[PDB]
Amino acid sequence: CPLMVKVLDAVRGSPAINVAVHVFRKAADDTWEPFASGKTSESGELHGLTTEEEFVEGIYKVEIDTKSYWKALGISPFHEHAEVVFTANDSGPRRYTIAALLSPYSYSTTAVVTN
Amino acid sequence: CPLMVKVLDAVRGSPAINVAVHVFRKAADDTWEPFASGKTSESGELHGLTTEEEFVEGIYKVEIDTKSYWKALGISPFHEHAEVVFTANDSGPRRYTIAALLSPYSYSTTAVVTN
Amino acid sequence: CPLMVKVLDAVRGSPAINVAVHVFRKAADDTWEPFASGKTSESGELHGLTTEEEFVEGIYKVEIDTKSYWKALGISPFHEHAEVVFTANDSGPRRYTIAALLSPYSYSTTAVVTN
Amino acid sequence: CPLMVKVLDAVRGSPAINVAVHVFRKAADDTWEPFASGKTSESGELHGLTTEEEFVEGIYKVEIDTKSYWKALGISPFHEHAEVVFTANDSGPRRYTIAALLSPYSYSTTAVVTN
Ligand SMILES: *C(=O)c1cc(/C=C/c2cc(C)c(O)c(C)c2)cc(N(C)C)c1
Ligand SMILES: *C(=O)c1cc(/C=C/c2cc(C)c(O)c(C)c2)cc(N(C)C)c1
Repeated sequence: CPLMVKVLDAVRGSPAINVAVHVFRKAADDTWEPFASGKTSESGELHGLTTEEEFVEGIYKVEIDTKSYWKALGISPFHEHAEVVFTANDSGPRRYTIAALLSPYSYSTTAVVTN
Repeated sequence: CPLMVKVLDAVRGSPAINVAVHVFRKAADDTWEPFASGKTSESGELHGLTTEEEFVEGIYKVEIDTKSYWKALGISPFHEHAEVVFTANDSGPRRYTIAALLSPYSYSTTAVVTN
Repeated sequence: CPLMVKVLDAVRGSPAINVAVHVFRKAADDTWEPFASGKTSESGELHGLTTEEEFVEGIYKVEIDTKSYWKALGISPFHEHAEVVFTANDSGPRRYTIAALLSPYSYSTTAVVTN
Repeated sequence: CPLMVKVLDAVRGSPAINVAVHVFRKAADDTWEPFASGKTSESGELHGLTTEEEFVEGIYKVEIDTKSYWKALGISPFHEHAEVVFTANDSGPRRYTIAALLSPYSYSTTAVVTN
């Protein structure tokens, strides 16, 4: 599993469940092409977005739909989404975990990159 | 000043100086139009991006050029940029401060919205 | 002002107003001696804790009374307080800003150390 | 496993490995008593600190020895440690994950609390 997304809720102290995630890959013409999508599980995790074969070198954008999440809990939040934009695999295949910690007017994101 | 950007460096414990910032407004055709830009000061701040008159309700994107900042310090970073996307809503008088705290593989962002 | 504390609220998108802050210095017997205290202002800031003369090298603890802040907003929080413990080192002239970004189950803290 | 600690490195984009963690529990006389200790694994995780039987209601302090960690990588960091202080089990047994994301002059911490 070369690309995993983990989302936590800093208000509830819980995984952020049923958070929609859209992944895009920049195409040769500099447009964002849809790559993969899914939603976080009861553990706040999203696995199975892509495969080692399909996850080639490129610039990827991980869009985490935080506004839809907060709205469903009665919070009118600040951000539309949290966007994580990075070059992947440019020194060969790596495994990437994109983690996000959400609050209504703030978020933090990190990456864990393993060989 | 309706819109200020503040950038801090979590590796040096300092303001993040000379960081390029680009602000975009979402157009009717759902494309991102350039709106304002500049470079953070010696205090990590960027003021004077826009005016009360021009900063109407809409969806805005603040792109912080973190990759060039880390490259200038000789540190390999993860992200291409940090992106903060939000709706500006006129409910009363308000000032938006977008703050970001940068690390090579992580960032934190918050909004300080005041009257 | 050698030592300033700044507190932000990640749920409201605001300064964290009227937060009690206690500063301690580590004594020779390895106990924490009260040093300075106060409450954040309407801008989330606490100035005037100490002087250049009194703020000598040593180990300091900044305790931020987050639990009382969340209780006053009717929100169940995780932590008893947020604690920032650091050594003050005289290398050149410097000002320490301790910043904290609060959520009910999370906090972020950074140091901005300037000349 | 009712108390787990997870530590990430925001500079390297990796688990924070071999981070020492000390847990204390406030005694009736308001002193901190040693409760448990250990170090993070190659995954940045510390399991097996306590048992459901021993982890009774109380105020706990999780001290993460971040200064020792950074010093071993050639970084003179700001903080002495990251301290996470909380009341545990006061509505019955819960499972607690204390997560921390480290930078030289900053850290973020959150808790995931499950029934
Ligand atoms: C898996 O990698 C993982 C990660 C985390 C925590 C991530 C995290 C912590 C903090 C303090 C942040 O600011 C960010 C952005 C991420 C937790 C877990 N759990 C819940 C076991 C797994
Ligand atoms: C003014 O608004 C301001 C803000 C801050 C710090 C911001 C900040 C801290 C932490 C811990 C974060 O995680 C985030 C995202 C933002 C500091 C200052 N200074 C430098 C006076 C001013």
